[PDB]
Amino acid sequence: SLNSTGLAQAAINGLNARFYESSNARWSSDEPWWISGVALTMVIEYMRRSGSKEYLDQVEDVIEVQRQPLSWWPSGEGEFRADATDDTGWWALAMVRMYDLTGNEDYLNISIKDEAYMRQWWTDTECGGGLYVDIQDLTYKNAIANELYLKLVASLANRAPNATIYLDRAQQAWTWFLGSGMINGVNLINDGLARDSNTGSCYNNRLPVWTYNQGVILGALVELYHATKDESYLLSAQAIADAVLSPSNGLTSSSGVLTETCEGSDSCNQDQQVFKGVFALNLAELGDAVAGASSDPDAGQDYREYLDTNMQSMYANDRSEIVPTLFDSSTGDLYDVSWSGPFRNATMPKQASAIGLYVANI
Ligand SMILES: N[C@@H]1[C@@H](O)[C@H](O)[C@@H](CO)O[C@@H]1O
Repeated sequence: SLNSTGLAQAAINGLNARFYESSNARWSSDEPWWISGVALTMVIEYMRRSGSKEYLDQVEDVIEVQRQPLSWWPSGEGEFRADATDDTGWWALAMVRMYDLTGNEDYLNISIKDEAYMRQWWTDTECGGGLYVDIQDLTYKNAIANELYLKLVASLANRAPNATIYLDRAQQAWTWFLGSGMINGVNLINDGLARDSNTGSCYNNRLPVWTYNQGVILGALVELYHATKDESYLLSAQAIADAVLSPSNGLTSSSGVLTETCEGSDSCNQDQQVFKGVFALNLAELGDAVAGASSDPDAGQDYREYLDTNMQSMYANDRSEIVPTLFDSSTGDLYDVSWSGPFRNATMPKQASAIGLYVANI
């Protein structure tokens, strides 16, 4: 059969062999900085799920260098506080993951500083809540920045000392998200909100449905369930996941393979190339929560079967290996954007999205 642990390591080795820069403690400086944060999350989650620790030294190096004041946003004063609330959000959740792996309180402190940073741009005056993504411009309250924040306050509600304040924030934040209108008629989440030019009211902008906007929200609801023991959060998360798995919604193909909307026109940019892996990692978190919340042995079987179906299609149609030489003994696997389509090239976001699918099957 297929061993996801050995393939996750092979995919991580291909990511490092092709894109890691030892002189910068970062993957691919030519790619968005926040995707290096997603990459660290995939590697941390691999170690936590496989019990390994082979990349712990490398990961600790990345944190030490990237936690310094960013050259393009010095006013953030480091600790992953950047010029966009979602850029900060990806690194903050990675620090929550590292705290889960190591138990070192230093990493939890970074998440606490990041929560207080992002909360600065939550306003009740526009759309009745939510935070902005563009710290400099302050014109867009989108879905991904509010999903990252919601999963951050919900995670702190289970780990931080002053857990009650964080639980109140998460409960008020989910209530705003649910009532914002970003969740549409088929329980899928569009990109963000638009504002009426005359009334000041906000509404679903009907922008595309991206896969990672259906995943981060699942992990936030799992943390909310863990902090309240209320299964109502799991049932809402299961409705969002079921809509993704339904082939009638255009995100799951007739073969059962997850497909970004940009794959048909072959126009997935550097951001969209990483989306699918973020969903698969969060879906596996939902499945673990569903299987434990009930005694039925088939609990969460559809989510595990879905991840297994997608792992096999990527393995067979999207794989390519690096050429070993007489000098470089580097080995591993490379992957493209389509988890069923052909392999043409490999980019760091595509590779990080592929790691997440294997780690979701561990
Ligand atoms: N600050 C922006 C982010 O909001 C955005 O997500 C990335 C995308 O590349 O570019 C910049 O870093």
